[PDB]
Amino acid sequence: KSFVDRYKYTEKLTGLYAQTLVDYSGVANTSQKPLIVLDNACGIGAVSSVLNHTLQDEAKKTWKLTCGDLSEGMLETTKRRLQDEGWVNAETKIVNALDTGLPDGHYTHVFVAFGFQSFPDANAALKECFRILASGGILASSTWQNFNWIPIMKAAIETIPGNLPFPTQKEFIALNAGWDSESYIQSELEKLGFRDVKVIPVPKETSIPIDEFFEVCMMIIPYLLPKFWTEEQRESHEKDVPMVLRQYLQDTYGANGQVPLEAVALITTGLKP
Ligand SMILES: C[S@@+](CC[C@H](N)C(=O)[O-])C[C@H]1O[C@@H](n2cnc3c(N)ncnc32)[C@H](O)[C@@H]1O
Ligand code: NA
Repeated sequence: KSFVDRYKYTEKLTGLYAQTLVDYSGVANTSQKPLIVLDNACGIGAVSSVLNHTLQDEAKKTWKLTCGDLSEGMLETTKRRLQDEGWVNAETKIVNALDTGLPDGHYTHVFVAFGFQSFPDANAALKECFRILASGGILASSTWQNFNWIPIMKAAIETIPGNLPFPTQKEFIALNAGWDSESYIQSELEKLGFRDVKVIPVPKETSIPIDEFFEVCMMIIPYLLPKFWTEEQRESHEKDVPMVLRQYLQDTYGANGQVPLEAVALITTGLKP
């Protein structure tokens, strides 16, 4: 369980990628046909809010926005936002991304902003996206790749004698093989028939307090070091890693007790032929 697998550190960040996801989808580009859009797992409607502010009035006269989610509590909040912000031709309703009950070939755009990693069956949800998309429809999703926490841990390991092996941020990711992977997403989309698939990484800056950053690292090294250090290296150093890291973190970030850190989301786009 990494930092991006913890709701504590990602809940506050998902809103930062809503505008990004809308821009990459291309939805704001003028098109001939009317827009029929599904904000799948819309939550508090982060994407829907952006859509309504980004789209000009002419495209909104003829479009239909559906905000789907399985939580009534979040739909209650989203319908009040729909009202306050003056969304046009927008609706809220219960929609199971696993089993949407929505028509075949009906939507020009399906948005899934940080949903696939929450679904108990992401493959079922992806096939539903494909089914309900019309010809020429666009699937646009955002998912978590990682926090760039390896270089900080690495800087601490570097201070121990023995020039000890340790993965780069990339190598640790390949230990991990799902929607946090560009190659995996491209393959899963292309299998179902999506074309022109693009998976782009997008970084945003966040920070984690020293105390919590340390605790998470300590939950991970029991798995990570045995894979990279030999028995002899572990016997000499492994027990010292905790105090080394805590010392590094205090020396480096003790002034304000916060670890600056980059969060990377993957923006995915694909076209139903
Ligand atoms: C991390 S939030 C993302 C919310 C919003 N899309 C955003 O950009 O922040 C995940 C959302 O997916 C919803 N969800 C989880 N399982 C679902 C399912 N099977 N069908 C529809 N929504 C689901 C949850 O209710 C939650 O609001
Ligand atoms: Na992470």
